[PDB]
Amino acid sequence: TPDCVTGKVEYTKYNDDDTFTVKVGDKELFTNRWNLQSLLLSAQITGMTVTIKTNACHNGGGFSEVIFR
Amino acid sequence: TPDCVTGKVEYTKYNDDDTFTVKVGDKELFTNRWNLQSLLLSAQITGMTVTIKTNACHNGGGFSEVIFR
Amino acid sequence: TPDCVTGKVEYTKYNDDDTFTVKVGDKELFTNRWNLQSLLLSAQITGMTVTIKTNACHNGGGFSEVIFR
Amino acid sequence: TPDCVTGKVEYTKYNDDDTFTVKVGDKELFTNRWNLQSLLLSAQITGMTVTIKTNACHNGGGFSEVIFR
Amino acid sequence: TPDCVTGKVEYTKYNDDDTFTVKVGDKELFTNRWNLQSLLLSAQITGMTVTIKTNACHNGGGFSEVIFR
Ligand SMILES: CCOC(=O)NCCCNC(=O)OCCO[C@H]1[C@H](O[C@H]2[C@H](O)[C@@H](O)[C@H](O)O[C@@H]2CO)O[C@H](CO)[C@H](O[C@H]2O[C@H](CO)[C@H](O)[C@H](O)[C@H]2O)[C@@H]1O
Ligand SMILES: *O[C@H]1[C@H](O[C@H]2[C@H](O)[C@@H](O)[C@H](O)O[C@@H]2CO)O[C@H](CO)[C@H](O[C@H]2O[C@H](CO)[C@H](O)[C@H](O)[C@H]2O)[C@@H]1O
Ligand SMILES: *O[C@H]1[C@H](O[C@H]2[C@H](O)[C@@H](O)[C@H](O)O[C@@H]2CO)O[C@H](CO)[C@H](O[C@H]2O[C@H](CO)[C@H](O)[C@H](O)[C@H]2O)[C@@H]1O
Ligand SMILES: OC[C@H]1O[C@H](O[C@@H]2[C@H](O)[C@@H](O)[C@H](O[C@H]3[C@H](O)[C@@H](O)[C@H](O)O[C@@H]3CO)O[C@@H]2CO)[C@H](O)[C@@H](O)[C@H]1O
Ligand SMILES: OC[C@H]1O[C@H](O[C@@H]2[C@H](O)[C@@H](O)[C@H](O[C@H]3[C@H](O)[C@@H](O)[C@H](O)O[C@@H]3CO)O[C@@H]2CO)[C@H](O)[C@@H](O)[C@H]1O
Ligand SMILES: OC[C@H]1O[C@H](O[C@@H]2[C@H](O)[C@@H](O)[C@H](O[C@H]3[C@H](O)[C@@H](O)[C@H](O)O[C@@H]3CO)O[C@@H]2CO)[C@H](O)[C@@H](O)[C@H]1O
Repeated sequence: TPDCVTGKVEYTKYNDDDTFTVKVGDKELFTNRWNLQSLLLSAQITGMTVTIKTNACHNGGGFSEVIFR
Repeated sequence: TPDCVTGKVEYTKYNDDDTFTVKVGDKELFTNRWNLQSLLLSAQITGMTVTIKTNACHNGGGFSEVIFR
Repeated sequence: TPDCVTGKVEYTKYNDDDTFTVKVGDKELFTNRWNLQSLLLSAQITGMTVTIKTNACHNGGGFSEVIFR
Repeated sequence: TPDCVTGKVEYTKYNDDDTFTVKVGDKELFTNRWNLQSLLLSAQITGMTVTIKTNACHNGGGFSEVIFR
Repeated sequence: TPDCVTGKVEYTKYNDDDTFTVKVGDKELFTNRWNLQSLLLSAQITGMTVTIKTNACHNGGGFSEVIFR
C-alpha cells in the first residue's frame, strides 16, 4: 500500500460508530480496527511520528496500516 | 453532532452498570462505550484537553463522540 | 451508593479467580469487573486519589463503583 | 496461597502458547491469565515491587496470584 | 527456539490483516498474536531491549516469542 501521510498525530476522535479518526499531515482519516485505538492515542500522547499507508488518501478516507517510529 | 463541552477531564467515575461518567466543563456525562474507558482515563492522567460532542448536553446526558487534543 | 473509602491505592492484588483486590484507606475490597483492573493499576502507579462506593464496606467486601480524582 | 518470591520484575517473556513468564527473585514462573500480561509489563516498566503467591514455587512453575506494591 | 535478533525496537507497523510487524536488529518480522501488539509498542516507547526467538529468522518471517529486558 502507498504512503499517504507522515507526521505527529495532531488530534484523535472517537466516532459514534466506534471508529477512530486521526489527523496526520494535512489529512483526516479513520480506521475501523479497534486494536489501533489505544496505539494511536499512545503515539499522540508520547509525540511519536507515524506514517499512515492507504489507497484512500483523502480527507474522510479509511486506513488500517500505520507505522510507529 | 454539536459541541457540548471542552476542557480537561475534572474526574471520571466507573458506574455499577459498567458505564463510565466523566466531568468536563460544567457537565457530568456518561458513555456506554467500553472502548472510551481507558482513553478517557489517559486523557485525564496526562492532562489532555478533550471536547465532547452530544445532543444530550445536560448533566446525566449520554455521549459517544470525543476529540482528544 | 454510599461512600466507603477515599485515598490513594496502597496496593492491588490479582486473585486466583480473576478478581482484583485493592487497599484504599483502612479497607481491602474486591471487584469482579475486569474493566477496572488496569484502571485501578494506573491510579496506583500515578498516585491518583480514588473513592470507592459500596454497601459492603468491610474487609473482603465487593465493589464496582470507583471515582478517579 | 504461600508467598513464593518478592522483588522487581527482572524480565518478562511472551511464550509460544500465549502464556506469560516473569522473572522475580531467583524464580522464573508463568501465568496462563491473559489479564496479567499488561499488568506485569507495566510493573516491570515502572519498577514496581511485586510479590507472587504460588504452591508451585520452582522454576517453570505456574501462578495466578500477584501483589503490586 | 533459537535467538534471532536482540535490540531496541526501531519501528513497528500495524498491518492490513491485523498482524503486527516489528524491526529489531537487522530483521523485519511479524506476529499474528494480538496480545503482543501493545506490549511491543510499550517496549518501543520506553526504549526496552527485546530479544526475538524464531526459527524463521529472515526478513518477513514470523514470531511469537519475545523477551523484554
Ligand atoms: C436528565 C436526567 O436523566 C438522565 O440524564 N438520564 C440519562 C439516561 C438515559 N439516557 C438516554 O436515554 O440516552 C439515549 C437518549 O440519549 C442519547 C441521545 O439520543 C438523542 C437522539 O439520538 C435524538 O435524535 C433525540 O432527539 O433525542 C435524544 C436525546 O437528546 O443522543 C446522544 C448523542 O447525540 C447520546 O447517545 C450517545 O451516547 C449513548 C451512551 O454512550 C449511546 O452510546 C448512544 O449510542 C450515543 O449516541 C445520548 O445518550
Ligand atoms: O505443555 C503444555 C504447555 O506449556 C507451555 C507453558 O505454558 C509455557 O510456560 C512454556 O514456555 O511453554 C510450555 C511448553 O509448551 O501449555 C499448553 C496450553 O497453554 C498445553 O497445556 C495443557 O496441557 C496439559 C494436558 O492436560 C495440562 O492440562 C496443561 O496444564 C494444560 O494447560 C501443553 O500441553
Ligand atoms: O513458520 C513458523 C515457524 O515454523 C517452524 C516450526 O516451528 C519448526 O518445528 C519447523 O521445523 O520449522 C518451521 C519453519 O521455521 O515457527 C516460527 C517460530 O519457531 C514461526 O512461528 C510463530 O509465528 C507465527 C506467526 O507469528 C505463529 O505465531 C506461530 O504459531 C508461531 O510459532 C514461523 O512463522
Ligand atoms: O426517574 C428518573 C428521573 O426522571 C425525572 O427526570 C427526568 C429525566 O430523567 C431528566 O433527565 C430530565 O432532566 C432535564 C432537566 O430537568 C431539564 O431542566 C434540562 O433542560 O434537561 C433535562 C432533560 O431534558 O428531567 C425529566 C423530567 O422532566 C425526574 O425528574 C428525575 O428526578 C429522575 O428521577
Ligand atoms: O497460571 C497458571 C496456573 O497457575 C495457578 O496454578 C499453580 C500451578 O500451576 C499448579 O500446578 C498448582 O497446583 C497445586 C494445587 O493447587 C495443589 O492442590 C496441589 O496439591 O499442589 C499443586 C502443585 O504444587 O497450583 C498453583 C498455585 O496454587 C492457577 O491457580 C491455575 O489455575 C493456573 O493459572
Ligand atoms: O486472565 C483473563 C482470562 O484469560 C484467559 O483466557 C483467554 C481469554 O481471556 C478468553 O476470552 C479466551 O477464551 C476462549 C475460550 O478458551 C474458547 O473456549 C472460545 O472458543 O474462544 C474463547 C474466546 O477466545 O481464551 C483465552 C485463553 O485460551 C484465562 O485462561 C481465563 O480463564 C482468564 O483468566
